[PDB]
Amino acid sequence: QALLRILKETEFKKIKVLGSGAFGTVYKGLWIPEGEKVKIPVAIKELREATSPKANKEILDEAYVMASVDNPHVCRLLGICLTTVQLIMQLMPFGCLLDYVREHKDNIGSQYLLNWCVQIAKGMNYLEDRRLVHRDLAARNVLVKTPQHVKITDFGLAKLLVPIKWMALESILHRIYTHQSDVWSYGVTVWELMTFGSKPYDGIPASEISSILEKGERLPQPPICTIDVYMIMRKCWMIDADSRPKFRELIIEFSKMARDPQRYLVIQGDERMHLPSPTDSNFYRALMDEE
Amino acid sequence: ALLRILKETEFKKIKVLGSGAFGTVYKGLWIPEGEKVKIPVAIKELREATSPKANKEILDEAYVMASVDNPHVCRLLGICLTSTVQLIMQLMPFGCLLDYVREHKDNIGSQYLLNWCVQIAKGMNYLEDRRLVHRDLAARNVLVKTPQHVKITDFGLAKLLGAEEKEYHAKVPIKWMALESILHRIYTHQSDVWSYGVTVWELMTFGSKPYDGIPASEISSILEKGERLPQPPICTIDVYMIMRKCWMIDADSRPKFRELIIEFSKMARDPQRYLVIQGDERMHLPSPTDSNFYRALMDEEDM
Ligand SMILES: CSc1nc(-c2ccnc(NC(C)=O)c2)c(-c2cccc(NC(=O)c3cccc4c3NC(=O)c3ccccc3N4)c2)[nH]1
Repeated sequence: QALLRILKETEFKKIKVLGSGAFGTVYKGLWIPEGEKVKIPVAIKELREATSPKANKEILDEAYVMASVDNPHVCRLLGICLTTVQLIMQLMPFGCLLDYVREHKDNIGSQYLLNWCVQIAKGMNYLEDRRLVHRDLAARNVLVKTPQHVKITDFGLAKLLVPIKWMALESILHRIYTHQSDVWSYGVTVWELMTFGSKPYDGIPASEISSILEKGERLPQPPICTIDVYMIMRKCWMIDADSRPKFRELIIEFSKMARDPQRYLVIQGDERMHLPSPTDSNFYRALMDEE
Repeated sequence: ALLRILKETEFKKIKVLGSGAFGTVYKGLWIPEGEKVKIPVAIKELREATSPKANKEILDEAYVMASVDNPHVCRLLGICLTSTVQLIMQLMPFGCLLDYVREHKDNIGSQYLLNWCVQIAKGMNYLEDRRLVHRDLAARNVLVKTPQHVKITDFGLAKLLGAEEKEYHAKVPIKWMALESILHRIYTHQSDVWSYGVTVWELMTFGSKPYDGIPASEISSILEKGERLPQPPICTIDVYMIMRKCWMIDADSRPKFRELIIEFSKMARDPQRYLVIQGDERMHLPSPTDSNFYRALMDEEDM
């Protein structure tokens, strides 16, 4: 309850737009704490359709759970303004991972890609441990805090609100959403990362996707992926939800691959491709990522 | 690895924030190599050094400034050794504590004031434990990360830059320095406790100027004659007594920072018994909701 700060329209303002969607619009904004002469940058999501006070009470009820996620790889809702639903969180200068890997296409070392896989599996394992089903995991829903530090956002938004190309078969046919359907989605998100942001099933129309999944077609092996990595993606997309890896197992498998990334990803340029470096990491961290 | 050497090409000064005797502070933007993002930072471009020092001696002293690891001391993050010496640190949008107590004059609750004394003493007690001496502690060299959280800054810069001889009579923080330091240029952890006493007096007077109307060149003499700063109106004698012990001529009789931490922590637990402030019961103490929001937004540091 003290993890979510209820804001009033007069103590913050939107300053510039960053991104949009069906959900709502994303703004860089400024928080002006009462009685102070400072303007603190925030990110703000304004939802598309406002609604009644009864719907606001439902949103606030869910916002109290979102405010309670404490994990380095999941975004925490910080504040809310009920006008008309504005969600406030920490501003990330880097935007979303999908855009990041498109902008940096073919310029990303194997070390980063697998660390992002690890971190996203950690974030999803956390949600599962908290009994939260995301229902829309995708590269567009992972935000970049620093190139070394990514965070899942917008878990539960699909519920309070249709990405068919990311959904488990059982979720298309029967609107069944579990943590194991989130594992199917995780697999599509790793595919996104490994193709530097390609659209999944980019020909196929969404209404025909369930058809080809039953025929046993799956997204193809991305050029840079060794068979080891494509094996893991293919398990994420088995028909029997319970045959799919657990998020805890994905952390372990991807963590082992990230101790030797050039073995599992074959990337032209990789040896001299930028990695972390303790000096830069301390720097990013001290400047803007002390968590 | 604790200190990033920067090239001039990867940052830019954007707006000046304020000027001191040691240099001017700018808000600037870092641009990491290979990225299209601008990361806000603070840049202090240093004034000319009197002691004329080699680029390497600087580096050896910047590495020590980069090693301070404490919630209540600012760490040097990076350095540019070009035509000037430019220090890069994390941007503190609130500015310094001196400006802040001036701006919120008579609008600050005793719980805040005493908590700031705790945190500053915790900051100095860490530097003592590392066997480091600040030399220029003052309200102007305490930064506000959040109203709940202050940090000592500019550590090391007094050693770094030195001072011409004429500056010792008119820079040299004469009115904050122990008598030994003014006379013999001794600097110890106990002369730091003198500056801390003055710093505390700055806070309790909401930023008044110490010994206002006395020329700095005569501070020497009045201290020997036994004049000290007067009791600020909001201080009970408990608080004033501690400040007076900090200014004893005998450096060994002044309190230790570790003792100051306990004493002020105790006063912090019953703050209306030790500071008398009109309307203190209507002063904002920060609710857990508010503190959590500051911390998650701007202050994710350890404690
Ligand atoms: C995908 S695009 C994007 N980018 C950003 C962003 C953020 C920071 N910096 C940047 N920087 C740059 C340069 O772009 C961008 C944001 C954003 C901005 C503000 C807030 C939020 N999220 C939340 O509040 C939130 C947090 C947790 C879970 C959910 C959340 N939301 C919901 O609606 C929701 C509603 C009901 C039930 C569940 C929900 N789920 C997301 N969105």
